[PDB]
Amino acid sequence: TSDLIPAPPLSKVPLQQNFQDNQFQGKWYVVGLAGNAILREDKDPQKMYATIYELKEDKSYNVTSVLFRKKKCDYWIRTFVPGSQPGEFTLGNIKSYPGLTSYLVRVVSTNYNQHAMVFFKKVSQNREYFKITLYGRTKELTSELKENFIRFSKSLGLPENHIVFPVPIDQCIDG
Ligand SMILES: O=C(N[C@@H](CO)C(=O)O)c1cccc(O)c1O
Ligand SMILES: O=C(O)c1cccc(O)c1O
Ligand SMILES: O=C(O)c1cccc(O)c1O
Ligand code: NA
Repeated sequence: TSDLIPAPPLSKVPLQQNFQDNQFQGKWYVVGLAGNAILREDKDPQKMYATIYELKEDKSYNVTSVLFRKKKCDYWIRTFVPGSQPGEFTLGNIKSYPGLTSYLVRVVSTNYNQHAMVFFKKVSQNREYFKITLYGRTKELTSELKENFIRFSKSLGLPENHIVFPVPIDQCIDG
């Protein structure tokens, strides 16, 4: 059994105009996490992790997430293949992910040098998951940018306790 808030129609998820894939390269800090499978948990509040976007020759991203767990750095690697329009992506080598039938990425907004919002949607074991990452070039962002991320997360149907801001750490995500 699993109950999920439904994934929003793509109509409610903006696309960043004139997406410069080269300027989106590099390290982003996950300053905000929201989604139908994300839950606030004050026992072990979630530690901040980072995701690095590196373009290849074929303009796909090698996407490496690095995070700190069990006293070690875990490295989660996958490829984002360019999608229907610039700033939109799909997951490469989907068959290597057991249960995974669908994966969409959409860069909602960014200024490239400070902040970014990315929308993800996946269907795994037939369950439709979606999430929104508040990307920060640094570990801290303005309260306006954070409130806008709360604003946008709610516009897609998520309640407050499904919107989390991971606490900054220094292990692994530097550098
Ligand atoms: O909600 C997600 N994942 C949770 C459970 O699958 C998680 O926290 O791992 C989730 C949703 C869209 C895309 C993803 O990469 C993703 O991990
Ligand atoms: O499980 C996670 O926390 C996670 C981290 C980075 C990237 C992902 O897709 C994840 O599901
Ligand atoms: O949990 C996973 O293994 C997973 C698989 C495919 C894509 C993801 O984002 C994942 O977190
Ligand atoms: Na991420």
